[PDB]
Amino acid sequence: MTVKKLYFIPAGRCMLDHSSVNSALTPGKLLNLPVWCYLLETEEGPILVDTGMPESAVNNEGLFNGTFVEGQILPKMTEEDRIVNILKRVGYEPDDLLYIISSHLHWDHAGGNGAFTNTPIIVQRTEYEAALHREEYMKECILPHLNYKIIEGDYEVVPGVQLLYTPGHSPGHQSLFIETEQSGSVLLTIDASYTKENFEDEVPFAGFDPELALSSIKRLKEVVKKEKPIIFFGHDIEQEKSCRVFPEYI
Ligand SMILES: [Zn+2]
Ligand SMILES: [Zn+2]
Repeated sequence: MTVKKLYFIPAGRCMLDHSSVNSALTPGKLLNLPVWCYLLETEEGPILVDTGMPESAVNNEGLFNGTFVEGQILPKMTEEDRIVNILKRVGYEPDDLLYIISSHLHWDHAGGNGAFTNTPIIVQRTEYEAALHREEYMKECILPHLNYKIIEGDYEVVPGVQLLYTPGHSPGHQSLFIETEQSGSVLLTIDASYTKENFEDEVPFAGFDPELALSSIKRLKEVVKKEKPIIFFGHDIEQEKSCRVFPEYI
């Protein structure tokens, strides 16, 4: 009826311009932001939420040189941050997992998806379809022959694990509402808000459709008023300071 453990697992980092967390801002200063994956230990088995950055980012800050985001995005990833290595340390191999949940298919959330060729990968149909053609999607993030479990809208993965459709930051972005044994209700916004102020204060941030992102935030706020969860944001360096991370769980 509840998830036994929820682990916050650091998966490397990334430098972005600060206008990414506040659209109104003028570019110049850099921000070293956390990249996260999460692992859920459940009665039915372990579930991994997101898979970190692509192998091409390892020891390669200059990954995006040449492209349309040169200098605006610098991955900070070492060999330890490869998702397979992360799992090996938590104590699993890819084929051990019950499901992978892709919040969305941006490079910092699905770069490791290719490592999982048997596990069903739960992703929104609108995200998948967008990844097939929009330019912000890397080939590592859409590989054609993985075992996708394509869903549309809200969805219960296993008891205590609910996906909430929250498009806007990307066309098919989804957040998680989790009931854990130790903490009760937890809302993982993922990138439906990078920071606490994108959420509470509705400050605009990096995204595909800000009108949609705002209505997804208002939808999450209705949920919060009802369930009163503890809430964790997608890329928030102030909140990161106090987050209990692996090997602690919540
Ligand atoms: Zn994203
Ligand atoms: Zn992200």
